[PDB]
Amino acid sequence: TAFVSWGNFESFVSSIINAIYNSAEVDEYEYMKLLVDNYYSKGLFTTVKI
Amino acid sequence: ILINQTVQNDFITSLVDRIGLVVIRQVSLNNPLKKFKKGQIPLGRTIEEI
Amino acid sequence: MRITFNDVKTSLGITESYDIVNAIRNSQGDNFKSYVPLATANNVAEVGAGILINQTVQNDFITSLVDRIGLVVIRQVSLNNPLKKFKKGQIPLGRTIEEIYTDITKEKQYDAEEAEQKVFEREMPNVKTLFHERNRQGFYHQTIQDDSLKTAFVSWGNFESFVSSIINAIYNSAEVDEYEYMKLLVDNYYSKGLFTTVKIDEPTSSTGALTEFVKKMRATARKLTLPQGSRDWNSMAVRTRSYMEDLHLIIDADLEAELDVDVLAKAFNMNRTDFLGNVTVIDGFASTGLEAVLVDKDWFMVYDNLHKMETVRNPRGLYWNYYYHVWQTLSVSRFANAVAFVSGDVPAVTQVIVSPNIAAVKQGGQQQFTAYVRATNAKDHKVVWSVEGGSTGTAITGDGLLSVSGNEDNQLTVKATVDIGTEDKPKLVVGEAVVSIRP
Amino acid sequence: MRITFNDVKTSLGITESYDIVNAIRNSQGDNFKSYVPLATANNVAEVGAG
Amino acid sequence: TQVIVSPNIAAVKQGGQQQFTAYVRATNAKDHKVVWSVEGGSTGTAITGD
Repeated sequence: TAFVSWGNFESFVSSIINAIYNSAEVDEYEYMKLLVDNYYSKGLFTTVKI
Repeated sequence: ILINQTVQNDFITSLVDRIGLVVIRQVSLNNPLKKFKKGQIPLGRTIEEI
Repeated sequence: MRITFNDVKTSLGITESYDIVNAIRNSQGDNFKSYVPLATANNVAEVGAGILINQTVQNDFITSLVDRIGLVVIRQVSLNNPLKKFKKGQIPLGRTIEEIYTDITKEKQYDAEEAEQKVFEREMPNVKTLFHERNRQGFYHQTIQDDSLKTAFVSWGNFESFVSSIINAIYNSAEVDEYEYMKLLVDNYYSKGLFTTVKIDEPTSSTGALTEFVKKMRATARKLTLPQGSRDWNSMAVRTRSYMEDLHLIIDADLEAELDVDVLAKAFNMNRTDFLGNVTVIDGFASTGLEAVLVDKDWFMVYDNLHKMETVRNPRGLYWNYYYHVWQTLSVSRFANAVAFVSGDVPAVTQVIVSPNIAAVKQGGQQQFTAYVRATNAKDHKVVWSVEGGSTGTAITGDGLLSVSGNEDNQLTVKATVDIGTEDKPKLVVGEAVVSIRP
Repeated sequence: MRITFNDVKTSLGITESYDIVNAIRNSQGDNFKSYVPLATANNVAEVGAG
Repeated sequence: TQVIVSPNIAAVKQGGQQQFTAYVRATNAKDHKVVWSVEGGSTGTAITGD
């Protein structure tokens, strides 16, 4: 009842579907960055002073 | 306008102004750190490096 | 786990009238003398109307064996509503329906002198809009255990018959409820006073009450089907015209039986005295005075949005759950003719219609309002005009001219009131309109 | 330019000889018994008039 | 003429509830009102006016 065109309806539901994959990619990137942050926090890097 | 309201036509008060154009915003997000992934592990939980 | 009932008598909810078992034995030359020769009449009268609750009965010969059930019959019915020809198509997308009508204007006298300085004056057309939205959403739920039902049967055919009856009950209920909703539409329309009421209970002069209702319906149909039209048959007080082939008359079974006995029988060439519109017979309306309703084909504005059926299975409880979802919008059009034939004591004035039902004026503008009183009698009733919501300086004259003060910002309501009751017992019929202020 | 209405009663000048909702709710064996099983009867009586 | 209760036979639990419908067979058009009662005898079991 919120739409008038079947094309718009399908586009909206497809966007809803793609939101899941977008969130998954964002979370994976954040996890991979957290890996480096944790490695630095535990002090296992070779530190070079600047 | 965050929340819209019904507006009557200026010439005729009985008629209400309609919605002309509807646009759907689409976005696709990836992660730069995708090339650093290895293969799959169907069975098991532990990886040993020697 | 044992569901059992005790101390249940044959006459559970029976209110006897004259105790025929005593009447037969006390009859001396009465109308019951024919039943005296009967011997087992007492046993027949004890259980001749059936037994609501069963109980095990031992046979007369040996008090150890148990009488058995020797016949099982299952009754099934198919029901469908007759008011399906009044339904429109489907609405796949959207919720609201807009209906726009343009009325006629008023004539002005030719005057070149006044024509000097108002060549570019604006005359707003008299248009009206009506909105209809979806209002019915529902579903029917039924569960089938189809494992505990096997202990109540001894054959593999009665089980399937019972299952089929259970399945068909959902569709029967759906049809019945659709019919009830479509009848409730008419009942609510009559309750709100939006019909045009015609009294058919009065005699012609002294004894011409045999065909008075026939004459009234024929005359009403003829005057609704007029080339020039009229504004006395719709709740919007708008000049409109109907057509004979588009007029549908829903009558009562009592009215049909009265007609085809007191008119169509003792009359030659009954094509000149039969009903005019397309006749549909129902059981009877819920209103006290309603007897028949004559409407236009476009009066009904009912649409359907959803009709679906979905099933689920619970394996832990071992049953099937059935859902039947029905979504519909049920509305009527106020721009179509609508006459209700009544026979009771209706009020003198039905309702008052204000022709401009919506207005938008500025702080220095003026508005003109017109009132139509749907009086059921020949008497004339005066109309009192009032305005509410104004701060100060906003007044409306007795003619219906509303003026707005130059310094205010509020939503005004204009009310036209007709008093039909006597002194110390007022009965007010009010028609109101909404006015907005544009700064 | 922009004219709006804040809130308008659903009746708006409708005078009822009797209240159908109340008649349906408070009834025993009358002609309104058939309307009791209906679920959206109140909504239909409120909106279906137009 | 008579009064008919739609569920003639019922089985309920100690914490359950039951709904009953009454149909009155009236030979005239006059309306009638019906009173509900229970003669189970247990304290705490009660039937409302509906």
